[PDB]
Amino acid sequence: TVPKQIDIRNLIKELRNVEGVEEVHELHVWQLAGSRIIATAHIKCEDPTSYMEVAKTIKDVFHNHGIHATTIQPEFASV
Amino acid sequence: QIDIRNLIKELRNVEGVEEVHELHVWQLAGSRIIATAHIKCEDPTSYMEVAKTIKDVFHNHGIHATTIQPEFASV
Amino acid sequence: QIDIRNLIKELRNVEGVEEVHELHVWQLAGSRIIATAHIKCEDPTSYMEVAKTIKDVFHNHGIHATTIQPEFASV
Amino acid sequence: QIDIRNLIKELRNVEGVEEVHELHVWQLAGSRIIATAHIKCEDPTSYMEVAKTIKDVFHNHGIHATTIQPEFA
Amino acid sequence: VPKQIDIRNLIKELRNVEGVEEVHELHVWQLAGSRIIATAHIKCEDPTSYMEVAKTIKDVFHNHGIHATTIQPEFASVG
Amino acid sequence: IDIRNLIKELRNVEGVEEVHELHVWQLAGSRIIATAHIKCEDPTSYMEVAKTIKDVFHNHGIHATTIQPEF
Ligand SMILES: [Zn+2]
Ligand SMILES: [Zn+2]
Ligand SMILES: [Zn+2]
Ligand SMILES: [Zn+2]
Ligand SMILES: [Zn+2]
Ligand SMILES: [Zn+2]
Ligand SMILES: [Zn+2]
Repeated sequence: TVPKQIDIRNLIKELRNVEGVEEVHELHVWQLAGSRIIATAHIKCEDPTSYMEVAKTIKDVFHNHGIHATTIQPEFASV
Repeated sequence: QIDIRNLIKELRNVEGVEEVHELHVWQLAGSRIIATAHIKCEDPTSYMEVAKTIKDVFHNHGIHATTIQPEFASV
Repeated sequence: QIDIRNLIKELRNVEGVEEVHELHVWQLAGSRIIATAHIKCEDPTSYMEVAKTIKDVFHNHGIHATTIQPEFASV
Repeated sequence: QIDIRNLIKELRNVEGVEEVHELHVWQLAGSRIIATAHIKCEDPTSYMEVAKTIKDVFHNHGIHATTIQPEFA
Repeated sequence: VPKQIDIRNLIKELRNVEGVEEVHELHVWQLAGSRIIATAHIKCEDPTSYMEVAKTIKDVFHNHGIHATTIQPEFASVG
Repeated sequence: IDIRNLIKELRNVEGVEEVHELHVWQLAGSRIIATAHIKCEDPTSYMEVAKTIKDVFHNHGIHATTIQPEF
């Protein structure tokens, strides 16, 4: 039941590559017992509206690595 | 052992918060308590303000690393 | 829309520039190249100081017409 | 799709906006519309006040991604 | 005649510290007689998180032989 | 610039309990940077005095600063 943090190749690159994603930090990928991988990340975006637009794309990036449960914290640009 | 019961009540209590799910509070490390949650809100208006309040709630419970995913109905 | 190699690297390399995003370079009819970017600095004062350097970076690539949105850590 | 001419009028019409130039609206592939503009105000303080309104003006025209260069007197 | 250096990976290692939300304005200077000093701005969730991560950051610098640092903390929240 | 007057003005700022490790550097292309460690009551006081400190430096033409608070 004790989770172990793994390091998926290219994941952060693909995330940084998503249109609308201005920066990525605090990416964590965990192996829960019984094969279930989850991930969290903080993502910088222009504003709340842009986040709504890119949330799906981000989730797809994770889904491409077989990851179905994510928690993404958006942080927003500050003029 | 945390006080998850009280924590989730206070989180549900924050103005702008319509619903809270996928709350996880971890202290797996030799130390450092982390928390994640998903939070439903009507729309992005005052999101900055509601994010801050949520973060405060966690801080008041000694939780200082958090990742909060908002889900918005509208806007 | 073009892709100028090294441009974003050179921009990120300018002293006082904390971050660059949303860089876009356009070719208007077969001649006039325009560029737009968001640029993070410490604060408004730092931005004023580095604006000329940033403009030079663009100028070194033949770009004379820019639209720059400054974003700030502080102030 | 949109109307640049009406858009610029609405932008110039925002209280505190002293001048709008270099307004461009781009259609990127896959439906994504971007807009850039230079906008003059009296000073930084006035700009902060009108920034939100400007963003709304763009939003009202279905434009979600903007780059705005403020200029001052 | 002091000069800026670029220690490889340093900003990566700093950004990699758990609880670091952002690093900017990193400067590493070579002072005469071999003495390397460093400055940085480091963003954290709040004061409490910063106290926890300050030691780790100091270690990161120490691993590169750097003993004298001036680190400006920036917080998402005061509290 | 004048380090001596600068340090006086900094020590003079309300909330600043002590100042050490003040350095002012000239980077190429005219850009002056300054760093300092400052003793202050607590995080809240620091937020209040950060702006004042920044102003003090700005008054001397210094636009980029790194200030390390010690509480
Ligand atoms: Zn959810
Ligand atoms: Zn931006
Ligand atoms: Zn202009
Ligand atoms: Zn973050
Ligand atoms: Zn900073
Ligand atoms: Zn040592
Ligand atoms: Zn000290």
